[PDB]
Order: sequence, then structure tokens, then C-alpha cells
Amino acid sequence: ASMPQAVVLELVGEKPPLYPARYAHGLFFALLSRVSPELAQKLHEAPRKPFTLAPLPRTLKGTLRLRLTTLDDGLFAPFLRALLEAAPDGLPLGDSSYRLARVLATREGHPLAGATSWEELKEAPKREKATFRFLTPTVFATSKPGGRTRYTPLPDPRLIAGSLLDKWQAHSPFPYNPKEEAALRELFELDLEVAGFRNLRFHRVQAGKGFFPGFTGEATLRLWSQSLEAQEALGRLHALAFFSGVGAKTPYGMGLAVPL
Amino acid sequence: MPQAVVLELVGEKPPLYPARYAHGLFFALLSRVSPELAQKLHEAPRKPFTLAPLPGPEGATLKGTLRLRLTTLDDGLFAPFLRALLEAAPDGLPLGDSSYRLARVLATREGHPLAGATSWEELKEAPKREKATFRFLTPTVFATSKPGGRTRYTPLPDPRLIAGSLLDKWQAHSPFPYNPKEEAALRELFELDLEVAGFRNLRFHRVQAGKGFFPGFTGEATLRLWSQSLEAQEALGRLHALAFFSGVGAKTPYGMGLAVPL
RNA sequence: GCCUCGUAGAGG
RNA sequence: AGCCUCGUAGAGG
Repeated sequence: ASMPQAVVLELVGEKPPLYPARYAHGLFFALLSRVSPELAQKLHEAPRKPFTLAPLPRTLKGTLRLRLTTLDDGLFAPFLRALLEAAPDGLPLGDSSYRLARVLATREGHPLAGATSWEELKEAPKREKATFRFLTPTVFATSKPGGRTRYTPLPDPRLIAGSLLDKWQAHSPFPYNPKEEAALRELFELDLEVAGFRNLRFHRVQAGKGFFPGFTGEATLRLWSQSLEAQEALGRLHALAFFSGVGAKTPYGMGLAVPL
Repeated sequence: MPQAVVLELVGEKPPLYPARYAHGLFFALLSRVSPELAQKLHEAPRKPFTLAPLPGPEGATLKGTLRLRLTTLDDGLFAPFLRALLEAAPDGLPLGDSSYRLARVLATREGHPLAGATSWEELKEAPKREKATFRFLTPTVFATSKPGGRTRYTPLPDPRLIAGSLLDKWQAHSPFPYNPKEEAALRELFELDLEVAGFRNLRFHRVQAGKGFFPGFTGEATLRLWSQSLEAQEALGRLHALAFFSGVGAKTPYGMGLAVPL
């Protein structure tokens, strides 16, 4: 209903989108604004957006699979409307139209789709360790004093957690109070460590108009704090990843993380 | 001269804790010949050497054969060792339950690629770099302990920590240490201008070293300086070069941190 | 993830 | 398009 969700769309068309990540971004806003141009404009401007847009990796040429997550309540409905209204004439990526061959909103329909209530997410079993699968290049913006554009394309436990928290606070109905948030970032930069990782890989990808370095693979974060407040906070964020994504550029295909 | 010698030891059975036993032999031998050295070294918190049992395109090892890579960081350390080693050899070189047999002393880059000798001045005069690639041949880890007696390891190629370590070493052993200001200038630049440019064949490991088990990574990692400061570009050159002799990170005396500049 | 140095990186 | 906006560490197009 007004729950976070993930859906996957097969866009079967004649040729591969020249810039799937980018064109998918356009398709989204074009769609979303057919219905409500205020939502489009206001959303567009937001520094923190409650949605992700990711061409899934690894299909046939001419076909594209888009994962769309949403955190807001008012985002899904207009999209659904535009989609239903849009679908019959095909959805346009760039200068071609693709046929909505499939819509996979069911967990059983695709392992990367489904929904959950904020209450479920929030009542996630507490964790002392959390593994993530980063399916598409994941990068953090680690900028510095001066005009210093800098990137961290590796699974820094602090930054991972940092994003999932920043994201939670921004888009969650049950946000922590400043004290708790402070006592979380603290317990993170104190008791978080890299328990391990599999199939790490470094990439340079066009995330929209530009190219960014990112990593993929799996990483396990461990938390030495027995402090129960921090433990179940990890549980919440670990679940949230499935919908919020991780780090920077989630609207452009990057940061597709998945809780293991 | 910081030298790097590979030692082939032949024995009955592959050693139980090679890195720990090797560590013991180094001092035992160093102590019999130069028993004041052994004491001083063991005291220092940054020892001017590395000891690492080697681990690809050299095919199958024979059961019982072992390779020790010894790198010395000051001109004093290597000379006696050989001498000590040499004398103890005919007897049988013992690490653990069993004695092994010195079969080769490979101290020339032509005998083993990880072997060789370079001059402090040569390192110093290493061409400046905008990018530095390293190949970590053995699990490499950093100690990033936090307040309150918390022990934390970062088994990742943190460009800060990779460079930071190499410097910290350069400062400890080199006859040409940066001054307290030249130094802190680099450290600020290193946090500010150092990025990860790429990496290859990264892999997590959990290994035995010292009195403990530690995590650590292996593979390649290209660093990149986004600054234009020649102070730093050259520093990168010096540090990139010393990696061959100094290692990178914690537990280099116990087999971790075998870094190699490509 | 034991001991030691003290804050963050290290030594056995 | 290591470019633009935000200005301190992380983000948005």
C-alpha cells in the first residue's frame, strides 16, 4: 500500500538502450510527471530521494530488466498509474519504445522484488554480523576540504552503515532521536569491522551522464558492541538495504545492495 | 643496503607454524652471533626487517620444502645473519620439531624475483609517481584500534593506510627522514588527495601470525594522487619503491604484508 | 581477537 | 562529465 517495495520490469524492445541507467531515469520522471508534475519537480530537487533505479546485471540483447524500489507512499501510486496508462504504447528508453513484457512485484516472481511494512523492517531480529551482496557497482562519496572530489569504491563498514542510517533517517517513519543517531554513528566508527568478503570486483560505470568507480561482491560487517541498541539497529539497516540501496548514485543503477 | 634474500629450506615435513618458527630462528641466529642486536631489535616497536614464508607459476612445492623471504631495512642486519645462518647450516636449520636444510641462498634478483638489493639513496631518488600499483602476495592488514582498549583491523587496501604505513616505515629506518613539517604535510595530502584507482584479484584471508589469528587481503591495488604537489608525487615514488623491502602494515615480521611494487 | 604501547597505528 | 549544483562529508542531476 504505502509500504516500501521492489518491482522488476522486463522492457522487451528492438535494440539495447544506449544508456539504460540514464534513460531509465528519464522514463521514470517522464512517467511520474504525466500524473503529478509537482511530485516530479519536488522529488527531483530532493538531496535524498526515496527510490532507486537499477538496470539488473548479467538476459537477451534488446531486452532490459529495471528494478524500481520506493520508500515513499505517494511515489508508487502515480508511477503505477502512469505505467498502466503508459504501457499500451510501450515505454520509451531514449528514442525507442520497449514493451512491458513483465512486471515482477512478487518475491517469488523475482528474488529482488517484494514489499514489507516499516514495522516489519523495524522489528528485524538484532544482528551482531551482517552480510551484503552488492550486485551493481557501489561507491561512497568521501569528499574533502577544498574542491576535493573523492570516491571510496570499497566496502568501508562505517560508510556502508553510514548510508543505510542516513537513508533510514531520511525516509523512515520511526527515525531515531539526535542522541540515538549520535550514539549510533559513534558505536559504528567504534565497534564496526570487516569480517570478510567474497568476489570483490572493481568497476568504472556510466551512472547516468558521468562515470564513477564502484565495487561489487559480498562483504560481512561485524559489530563488537554487545550494546543491544546498536545490535538491532544493524538488523534494521541490513533489511532496509534491500529497498534503500547503499551509498551514492542509486537512482542511476549503482549501489544495488541485497541483505544476506 | 636494504636487501631481500629468499632462502630455500629442505626438510622431512612442512613446518607447523612457519612464520612463527621462522621468526624464532631469525633471532636465535641473530642472537648467537650478535646477542646485543637481538635484544635491541626485540625491544624496538618498528623492526627493520621482514620475514615471510613465500606461497603460483612456480608449480607444485615438494612436501617438506619451504621458502623464507628475508628483507633487511638497515645496513647492519643482513651481514651477520648470513654469517650466522651459514655456520648453523651444516648442523641443520631448525624451525619447530624438525631441522631443515639450507639448499639455496637467493640474494640476487635473477635467482628470485622477490630477491634483490637496493641503496637507500636509490629509493630516495625514485621517480615521482601519480599512480602506484602494489601486489600484495601475503595477507595484508592494518591496525585501526579505537579508544577504550578496542582492537580493530581493516583488511582492506585503504589508500591512506597503505601510504601512511609506508611513510611511517620510511621515517623509522631511512637516513633521509622527512622533517616534522615535510612529514605532516604529506599525511594531510595523503588523506586529502589519495584515491583507490582500481584493484584486482582481491581476496579475504584469515592467517596465523605472532600469537594470534589475523584477517587480511591479497591482490593488486592501484593508488592515485589527485594532487599536483611534487612533494607528494616524489613521496609516492619513494614509498612505492620501499614497499619491496619494508612490507605494508601489521605483522610484517610474522609473514603478513608482503607488498610488491608493479 | 591472548599480552603489551596508548588513540591509532604498532610490536611478541 | 573527475563536469555542474550542495560545502565538509556525504550526497543530488
